[PDB]
Formats: sequence, structure tokens, C-alpha cells
Amino acid sequence: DTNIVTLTRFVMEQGRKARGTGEMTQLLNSLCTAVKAISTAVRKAGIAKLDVLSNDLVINVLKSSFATCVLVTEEDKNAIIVEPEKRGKYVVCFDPLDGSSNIDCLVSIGTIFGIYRKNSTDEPSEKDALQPGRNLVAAGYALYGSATMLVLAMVNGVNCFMLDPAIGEFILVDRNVKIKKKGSIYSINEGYAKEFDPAITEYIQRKKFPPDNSAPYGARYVGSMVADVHRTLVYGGIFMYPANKKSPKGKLRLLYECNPMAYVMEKAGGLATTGKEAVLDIVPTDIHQRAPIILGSPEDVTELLEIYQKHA
Amino acid sequence: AFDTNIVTLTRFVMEQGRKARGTGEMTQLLNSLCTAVKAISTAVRKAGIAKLDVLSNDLVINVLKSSFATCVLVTEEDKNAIIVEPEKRGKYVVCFDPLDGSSNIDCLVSIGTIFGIYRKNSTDEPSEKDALQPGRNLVAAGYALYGSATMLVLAMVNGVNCFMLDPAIGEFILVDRNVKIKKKGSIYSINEGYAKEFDPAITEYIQRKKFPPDNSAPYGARYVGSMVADVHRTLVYGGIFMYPANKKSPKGKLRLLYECNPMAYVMEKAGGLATTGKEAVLDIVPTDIHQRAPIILGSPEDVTELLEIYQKHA
Amino acid sequence: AFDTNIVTLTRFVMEQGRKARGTGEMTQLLNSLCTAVKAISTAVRKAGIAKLDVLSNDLVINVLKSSFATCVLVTEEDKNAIIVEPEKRGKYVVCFDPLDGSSNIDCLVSIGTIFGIYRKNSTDEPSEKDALQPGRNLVAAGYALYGSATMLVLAMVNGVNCFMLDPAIGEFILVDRNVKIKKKGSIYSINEGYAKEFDPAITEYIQRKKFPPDNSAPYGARYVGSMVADVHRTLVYGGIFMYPANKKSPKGKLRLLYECNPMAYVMEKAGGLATTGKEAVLDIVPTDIHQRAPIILGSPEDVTELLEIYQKHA
Amino acid sequence: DTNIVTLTRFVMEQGRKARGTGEMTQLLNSLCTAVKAISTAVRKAGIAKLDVLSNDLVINVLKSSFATCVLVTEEDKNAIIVEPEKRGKYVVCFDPLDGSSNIDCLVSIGTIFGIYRKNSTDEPSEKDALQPGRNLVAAGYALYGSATMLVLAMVNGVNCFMLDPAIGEFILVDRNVKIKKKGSIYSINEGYAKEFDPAITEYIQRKKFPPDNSAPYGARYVGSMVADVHRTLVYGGIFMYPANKKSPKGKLRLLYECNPMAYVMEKAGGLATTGKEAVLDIVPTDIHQRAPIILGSPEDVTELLEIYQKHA
Ligand SMILES: O=P(O)(O)OC[C@@H]1O[C@H](COP(=O)(O)O)[C@@H](O)[C@@H]1O
Ligand SMILES: O=P(O)(O)OC[C@@H]1O[C@H](COP(=O)(O)O)[C@@H](O)[C@@H]1O
Ligand SMILES: O=P(O)(O)OC[C@@H]1O[C@H](COP(=O)(O)O)[C@@H](O)[C@@H]1O
Ligand SMILES: O=P(O)(O)OC[C@@H]1O[C@H](COP(=O)(O)O)[C@@H](O)[C@@H]1O
Ligand SMILES: [Zn+2]
Ligand SMILES: [Zn+2]
Ligand SMILES: [Zn+2]
Ligand SMILES: [Zn+2]
Ligand SMILES: [Zn+2]
Ligand SMILES: [Zn+2]
Ligand SMILES: [Zn+2]
Ligand SMILES: [Zn+2]
Repeated sequence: DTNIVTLTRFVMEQGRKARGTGEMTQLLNSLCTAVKAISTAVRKAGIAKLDVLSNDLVINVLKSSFATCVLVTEEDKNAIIVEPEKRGKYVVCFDPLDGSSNIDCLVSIGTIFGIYRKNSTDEPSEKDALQPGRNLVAAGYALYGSATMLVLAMVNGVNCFMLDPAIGEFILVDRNVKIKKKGSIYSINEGYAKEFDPAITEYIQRKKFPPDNSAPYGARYVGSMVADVHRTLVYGGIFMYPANKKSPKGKLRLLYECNPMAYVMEKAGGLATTGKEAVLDIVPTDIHQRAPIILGSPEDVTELLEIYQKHA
Repeated sequence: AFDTNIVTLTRFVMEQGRKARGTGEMTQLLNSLCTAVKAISTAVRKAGIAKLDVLSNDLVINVLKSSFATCVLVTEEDKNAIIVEPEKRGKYVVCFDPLDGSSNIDCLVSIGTIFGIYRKNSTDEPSEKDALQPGRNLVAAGYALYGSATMLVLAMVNGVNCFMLDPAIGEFILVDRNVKIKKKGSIYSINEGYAKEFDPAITEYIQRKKFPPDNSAPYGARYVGSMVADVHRTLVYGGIFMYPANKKSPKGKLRLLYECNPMAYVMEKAGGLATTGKEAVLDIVPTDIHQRAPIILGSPEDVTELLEIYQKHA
Repeated sequence: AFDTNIVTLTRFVMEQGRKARGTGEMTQLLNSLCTAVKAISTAVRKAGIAKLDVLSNDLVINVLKSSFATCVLVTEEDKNAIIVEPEKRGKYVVCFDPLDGSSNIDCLVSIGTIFGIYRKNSTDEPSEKDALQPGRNLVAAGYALYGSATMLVLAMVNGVNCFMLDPAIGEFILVDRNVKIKKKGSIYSINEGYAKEFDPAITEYIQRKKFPPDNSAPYGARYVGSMVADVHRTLVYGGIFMYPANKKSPKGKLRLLYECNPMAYVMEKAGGLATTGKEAVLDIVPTDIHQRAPIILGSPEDVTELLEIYQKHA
Repeated sequence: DTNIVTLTRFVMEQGRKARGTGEMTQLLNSLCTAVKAISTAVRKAGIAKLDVLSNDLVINVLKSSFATCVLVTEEDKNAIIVEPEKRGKYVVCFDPLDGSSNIDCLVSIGTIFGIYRKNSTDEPSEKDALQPGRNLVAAGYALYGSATMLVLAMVNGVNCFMLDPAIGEFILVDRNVKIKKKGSIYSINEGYAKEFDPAITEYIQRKKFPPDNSAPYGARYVGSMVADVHRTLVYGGIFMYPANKKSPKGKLRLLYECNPMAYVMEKAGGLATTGKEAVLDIVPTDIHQRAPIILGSPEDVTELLEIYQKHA
């Protein structure tokens, strides 16, 4: 196509508008070089581990960006402070590879990240990451499945880019995504049904055998956060992964799994709560703390929310 | 990278066609299915920067024919079996759904091409009828998976072998020889949306996995909602994937012929007796080319634990 | 994009192996050469972000063998012809240089795999000797070109067909059927660095192209310096490509057997009598598996204009 | 490789050093999106024209760069003035596809370009392009052959990048290229031998039968500027395309064929002249004017230069 709208052309132009520096574009642009290289590596996984390559690659591409200064990773005890020569204004929390275990089974998997603006004057620190999900600038995810695709969420909107493998570029394909209001799918790992605190099980039964003599919802759980959420985004529905007994505080870590998806959901018009408060409104204390999460088409989450405040 | 000695499926299955003198008719056929399988996957990867199931079907028909190894073909998305227009004939019946879950692409869920292949027992004319051999007289079955990778798993009589498309050269090279599914698992796989309609044998089965009666580990659940997704996970890692029957689809949704069946041969040939509930899926003399028939498959002990309940409530 | 009906060389040549009952042994063989040809090209494209000729040879040997269509193989970069280690036997002699101009990569010039294939006239044992059939008893010859595209041109007995690697699916699909070279051209192609050593027949030939005696157009010159470059340009557009003999290489540089020869069959089968100067290159009973023999090829009239001078200075 | 040095990472960092804007990086980066897309299109040319796609694509990618303001093309009568909303400080003269005719024959072909800095205060104009080749900021070429490869020439050096097709990124492979001093190859279209003005023919014979009882040079002419020059660069040698009688002013247009290669040659330590003056020192009057050119390993060009001033 002689006028393809890459991610870079899309980013740079909204950047043109904030009358800023060009760092987000450097950051995003470098980030996508990690994504292509990981997409490529997941598509030949096992022609002869991974998540450590995956982590190295994204830390390196982000350091060279000349735009970060604290990078928080799934795979690292402590957060990373970018040499002064390479610092810039962003904090990126990311899980490089989420659900790495799944590659054997051939499950769709992904990278997830969120970018905070360091607003403070002192030395880069763990504290610059301990900012509420509400404050995020940009957040999104990279998905590796039949097609590699990037949903990027910024203050103006949610957009899906798709990697064209011929030209190694991400092309803008669906614009200004908004979710279906109520939907027909519930997603939860039902093997913990003996654990689902009584709000959930209610809604589970209430949807399977709908006592309103309605069509039951279908259920789906691919078991890789990213495919479950992407699906919830496009076809509408609800995904849930709440505080159960193996996992009393949810499983999904906050700064890099729960707050990006959340941010993406609300920008798209979905909601995402814990059933006790908003995922994005939490004030993190630990960079690696976890969350119960429930996100998806607003009425369904509103439905499960009635039940949470109709059971205490 | 840059390897001098790689077992490409053509080279692989050919080391099978000649040592056992089984003409390598298998080859030509398969080779062509590899060109279709690949071409479809390219398209699915650029999917939304460019139906499909239709064009996918037409391309599989069309390439198959020219492999000179067919006489009968059966699709999901087709009428009476196609009898090969006649010059390009040979001995096989390929029955297949080229794009399983053809909706699911747009939600970026993984989808596949299945195939069942038979050899012609009739020395009469190709008639749609010939398609209708039952399971256990199948020469080769497998699938292709358009996922994070394009994996074709082939199950012939000696065993199931998984394969993977190396995009850099366009070959399905080999990564798992004589695949054997595990003996017992931790996954039950079923669409529990339909929990009203579920026959009390499966409801017991679910209740024993979820809540184990003997106080142990709950079986974790997992249902992608693509038939080819759920079998592969269930194959390589091991589980009970169950699309039984229920009022909403009273004799299953899965068109036995090229779905429950091709899968099942891949299942049993690695340790997985795929049942209906009453009869095993391969012994069911095929009544119609799109005749449907319910299916619970997977690794041996999980099947069994349900068949006991099946045997105790009828 | 997304085409339901594409003539992949396997499908193509197979529509040739069965209508003429010529066992499709041709196929298996070729198909395997396609997997080598491709794999090498991937590597050349990432060349300098990763010898080669060696590994290229080993991979071509190794894939060939498993096509079950060989008994004798001859390389540039090899000793006595390899006799196939014996289980994988069949009827053909493939003689080939896998990486022609193997230096030229680093200057990013285009390079290729040639091949000559024969069928075994001996009902005795595979002996290196069997390799040694002359040109005119060749069953199929062609080359592959690692250029801006990977183009394999195949010349069998019915004609030359050019092919092109669609990287998106890994097939050499077809773009030029029954290729015929032009009758006369505007290109003379020779390494005039060596203008000292040039035998007075070629020096006349050059002087008639450069300066046309009859006051007309100077023949434009073009010499890539890769044998596979110079033939393709000379084939599709038409010219006289001449690596004659001279003191520095007294009976040519091009190892007749798998170079001047495989090219020449592709030449004559599209209108191009490739000569030595004295005998035509296909009639020369092959004295040794790397026996060299000079070559002037191309379209008919240009060859002729030189053979007259060849016929008038001896 | 978990720390690949892309072109962007290389550019951006030398840009870090001029304490500038980031526009060259935008320009180069956008330019490479044209190159990938053209490489891809040349590699499937004829599975069923081109240079018009090729031109459109590069003009569009350059307009969106937010860094040009005059773009001069092989395929356009008049130069192009970039809408004010999208102007920035660079002038890029480019031939998008050089030797397009050749694709049938399967010849290695390429894009060529040169980037001037508009120094003046008034409205962008044709005159901002009429600047001596000596003034160029950056220049280089993209080559499409067995591998697609970008040689980029900037004030600090000549570097070869190579496109990795897996990840769609250009990787820095040979650094700070310098040519061999004298070399063994002469390149000229000898079919014009009845036209070669007496300096050339001398040197032609002087090299073929070397009267110094020396080894003759080999000759090569692929007939696509770009493959000939790339080869001259790496293996050393000389390429020549002088004023002949069909073409009394050379054939190769100045601003986009002769001055980029020239610039690349000298930065690499080669020379390039007309045999009457330096190619880069010419003051163009026409944006589309042509040149006799002779460039390559210094001694060889010095050799042919003796002869030019030993024959008048
Ligand atoms: O390493 P990750 O990113 O946490 O990957 C596994 C994750 O953990 C979840 C699994 O949770 P359950 O098995 O408890 O449902 C998946 O959905 C997520 O991808
Ligand atoms: O619609 P197709 O192409 O036949 O494939 C979809 C299949 O049909 C099933 C849908 O059934 P539920 O969503 O009711 O479980 C999926 O599980 C299978 O993949
Ligand atoms: O060295 P190889 O691999 O045999 O291939 C190079 C060939 O050898 C010739 C070299 O001869 P000159 O450079 O002397 O013309 C080339 O024209 C041919 O491609
Ligand atoms: O359209 P372009 O860029 O000018 O392409 C043809 C060019 O013109 C030259 C041909 O000149 P001669 O045929 O006169 O040698 C080639 O080397 C160049 O690529
Ligand atoms: Zn993870
Ligand atoms: Zn995670
Ligand atoms: Zn289907
Ligand atoms: Zn189906
Ligand atoms: Zn060689
Ligand atoms: Zn050779
Ligand atoms: Zn041009
Ligand atoms: Zn030009």
C-alpha cells in the first residue's frame, strides 16, 4: 500500500500534538524491535530459556531508547535504573513473556507494559513506579498468535496495530476500539470452583443456567492472560481472576499485568475492578504486588458488582 | 542455522513410503496438503490487513486433486463428496474441514485444517458412498494448527509425529517423533456454559474433577473454543477434552466424519481412546458425509474414569 | 493474494510425470532439490549477519540422497562421483555446482546452484563411470538464481520454464512457460580483461559487435561475472555470452560436466546452440567428472555469426 | 541477538552527539520503511509499474517524516514542496529505482538519495537543492540483491547495514568502511568503445594488456549503477561512465546518482571526478543535470587522471 500508517507514524503524530520531545516515539519504536524479535522467536520455538532472552531483549532496547529511567520487570527482583547517559522521562513496567510455560501447548502468549512519566525531581527510584494505574500515559500489549498484534492504549484511544511480516512494520488496522456493552462470555479458571468466594459462584450459576430464562453465556479460558483479554476486548464479555485460596491476592501482579489491561479496558469503555475497588485506583506499595481482577463489558462487570455488594 | 541434514516431512514420510513399498502415493498427496496448509496460515497471519474458509476450501480441493492421489473428497463446507474430475485420479478419500472455527480469527484465537484419509476399497466407480468407510479402516489422519507457530501433527499407523513450519524455508520440519500422550492429567476441557443440558454422567465427571471426592487437587480447566486448540493442548500435555452431546446439539456438534474422527485416530494412535460415550468413535459405521457424533477424548485414564460413570447410569 | 489455483513446480512437473507415465521419479528428486535450493538462498540473504559452498554442497548431497531417485552424484567441490550409499537408490545421476561464484556473495553479486540430471544406462553397479554420459542424453537440466528474487529455471525436454520463489509460502511458482530465447541480440558478454589471450576469431567477433563493420548499433556489453548471472540475462533478453578458452585456462575454466553442460541443455532447449567453438557442447563425450570445456552460448544467430569466423581461421 | 544494533540505534546515537532535533532519525527511519517495502516488492516482481509505486512510497514516507521540505525525484519534472504542517529541515534528492528495466533480467538494482540541510531563511525552493555535493550531510544507497543492504554515509564514516528479514530491521554489519587503495577491476560499458574519448581507451588498453608486463585487470559491468558501485566499494577497483556521444554529458544525473555515490566514495577514501573536476565540487544549476563520473580506489582514478592531463 503506498500510504501505510505504521505505529511510528501514528505515535509521532499524536506526539506532534503534545508539543513534546519525541521520547515516547523512541520508546515505542524500540519496544516494537523487541516485539518483532520475540514474535519471530516464538514462531520457531522448538526447531532444534525464552523468557530470559525475552527480558534481556526488552531491557536493552529500552535502555537504548534514550527515554526511560526506571524499568520494572516480571523477571527481576529489583527495578532497573538506567545509566544517566541513557536516561529520559519514562517508567516502563513490563512482563516480557507472559505465560511462557504455554509454548509447548502452543497457546497464544504476550508481552505487557505500562508507561509512567516520572514527575519528581530526585534520583530515579522504585518509588517512581509506585504510582496508581490511573496515572498511566500509555499502556498496551503485544500478542503472539496467528498474527502478531499490538493493542496500544493512549489518552486519546485504544488502537490495534498488526505486524506485517513482509515489511516488519506494524500497521494500524482497527481504530478507536470501544467494547460491546454487555456480552455473552464469562472467563474464569473454573478448576478453583471450590474456592470462588460467594459473589463469583453466584454469578457463575446465574449465567450458566440463567434463572431469567435466558441464553446461558458460553465460557472460555485460554489460560494465558493476554488471549483471554484480547478476546474480551473484541467480542465483549468478561474475564475474571479473583482472590482464590492458592492465590488469596489474585495471581496477576499489579504494575505490569493488572494495570495495563485495566487502563486498556476503561479507555475502551470496559471497566475493571477487584469487586472491592478499581484496579487502576490502587496505590501500590510494592512494585510486584498482585490483584484480584475482573474486567470486561461494563454491564457484566456491573452485574458481578451488584452481587459483590449484595453478599456482605 | 544452516543445517545440512533436516527431516522435512516429505523426506520423513518418504523414508516411510519406500521401506514398506506403500507406493509413496501418501507423499504426493500430503506434500500438496502441505502447500495448502502453509498458504492458508500466511493469509491468517496477515488476516486483518488484506470468506477465508471458503477460499481455504477451494484451495485445499484444488491442490488435492492435482496430487494424483485422490478419487473422493469430503469438506465441512460442501455438498455430496466431490468425486475427482476424472483424469487426476488415484486411490484416496480425503475428508477434511479446512478452517475450523473460521470466526475465531477475528478474536485471534488459534484455528486449524483437519484431514482424514482413506484408501479406496471399491474397485467400482468413485461414488460418494466410498467416502463412507469407518474410523478403524483409516490410513492416515492429522491436523494443522495456525497458532503462535504452524504446527502440523501427522498420525499414521506407526505413531503421531508433530511438525513445525520453519518460515525461513517453507518446510514443516519434525520436533516430536512417536508421540504418546500422558497417562493421566490435570485438565478437563468442556464448554460449561451449557451446564443445564449436561447429561448426569458428565456432570458427575465434572464434579469429581472440580471438587475431587477423595480430597486432592482440583483439575484445572481450559477451553480455547477451537477444536484444534483443545485437542493439541490435550494431546501434548494431556487431558479430557469433552464436547459431549446435549439437547442443544442432540448427537454432538462435531461432524464425525472429518472432525471427531480424524482427531480420534491421532488420539488413539498416541494412547487416547476417543469415545462417544457409548461406542468408540472409530467403530461407528459412517451414516452420512457430514454425519455428526459426540466426542470425549484424551489420555487413557481420564476417558476411562468417565466411561465407568457412563456404564453406571444407562 | 490468496489464490486457489497455483502451479507450484511439484504440481507442474507432476502434471508432466503422470501424463507421460515417466514415473514422477523426476518429482521426488526435484522436490528435494527445491528444499536445498531454498534453504541456501535464505542463508545467502542473511549472509553477512550469521564456507557456505561447502555446507551448501553437503546439504544438496544429503537431501538428494533421500529423494530415492539417485545412484550417482557429481559436485564441483568433490572427488570421484558419490555413489549413493546404497539403500536410497534409484535411477539418476545428478551432477551439480551448488555455489557458483561462492566469493561473489561478499560483493553482493548474484550466484546460483546448477544441476544436470541423467538417468542410469547401466544395469551394472553404480560406478563413477556411469556419471560420464554426454550432453544430448540428458533427461533434465536447470539452475537456481539467488538474486533480487530466487528464480529456478528448469529445462526439460518440452521446454524451459522459469520459476520464482514466493517467500510467503515457500514454493517456486511459475512465471514463464515454454521459454524461447530471442533470435538475435544487442549484448556480447565476455571478460575482456583477458583481451591479450583472445583467439583471433573472438577478437574479430568483439570488433564486429563494438564497432559494427556495417555502420549500425554497437552491441552493448554486460558481464556480471557469475556464470548464472550472465546466462539468465543472456537467456531472457538474449545475447552472446562467451567464456572461450585462452592460455590462462587452455580448455576453458567451466567444468563442462555440471557447468557448461547443464546450462547448454537449458540453452539449446530454448533456441541456443551452445558451442565450444569447434564441437557443440552436448556431443562431447565426457572424459572426466570435472572435465572442463570452453563455452560460447546464447541465441542462435549470435552463436552462428561467431561459428562462421570459427570456420574461417582454423 | 539480544543487543542488535539497528540503523535507528546507530543514527539516533550519532544524532545524540550533534545536540539536535531527532529529524535525521525520523527521515532515515521513514526512509527504511520505503526500502523494506520495495525490497519485498522487488523479490516477488512478477508473481501474477514498479518505479511509480516506488516513487510514491518514498515521497509519502518522507512527507510524514516531519523532517523534509524539498524532495527531488528522478521520476518528477519539478521538485516537491512539503506542506508547512509537515516541513522540517532536510532536502532529499533520491532516485527511487534505479535501473528498473533490469528486473526482467534479475539484475541487482537500488534506491539512491542525498540529504541537504536547507540553510536559508526563505520559502522552500528548487534552489535549496542546487547545492554542491560537497555540502551533503548524509547520503547512501539501498541495494536489492541476494540480500537487501543499506550503505549510509555520514560525516563520521561509511557503514553497511543489512536487512534482517525475520525482524524487518537493518542491522549494522560492516563498520567504517575504507576502500582498497589500488584495485584489480575496471568497469565501463565497453559497447561505447568507439566513443571513449582518448583518455579512457588509453587506460582501457593500458590495463587489459598492461605494457608494464603486469596482470591485466578483470572487467565487470553489471549495468545497474548501484551493483557496480557497491562492488567498487568493497572489492576496490574503478567504475567509469563518462561523457560518450549518445550521452555527451554522462548519463547519470547529478543530484541523485552522481553526488551520493561520490560522497560515499570519498568518505570511504575513494575519489570521484569527471576527469576535469570533482563530482562533489560542481555547482549545479539544474536539479536534473548529468555527469560524467569515474570513481573508485584512489590510485586507479589517479591513474586515469594522469592520462586525462597527459592528453591535452
Ligand atoms: O508468567 P505469567 O505471565 O503469569 O503467565 C501465566 C499467567 O497466569 C495465568 C494462569 O492462571 P491460572 O492457571 O491460575 O488460571 C495465565 O492466564 C497468565 O498468562
Ligand atoms: O465453527 P467450526 O468452524 O465448526 O469450528 C468451531 C468448533 O465449534 C465449537 C464451538 O462450540 P461451543 O462454542 O458451543 O463450545 C468449537 O469448540 C470448535 O472449534
Ligand atoms: O568460482 P566459481 O564458483 O566456479 O564461479 C565463478 C565462475 O568463474 C568465472 C570467473 O571468471 P573471470 O572472472 O575470469 O571472468 C565467473 O564468470 C563464473 O561465475
Ligand atoms: O533509471 P536508472 O537509474 O538510470 O537505471 C539505469 C542506469 O543507467 C545505466 C545504464 O547505462 P549504459 O547502459 O549506458 O551503460 C545503469 O548502470 C544505471 O542503473
Ligand atoms: Zn511471565
Ligand atoms: Zn505475568
Ligand atoms: Zn469450519
Ligand atoms: Zn467444523
Ligand atoms: Zn563453485
Ligand atoms: Zn564453478
Ligand atoms: Zn531510475
Ligand atoms: Zn537514476
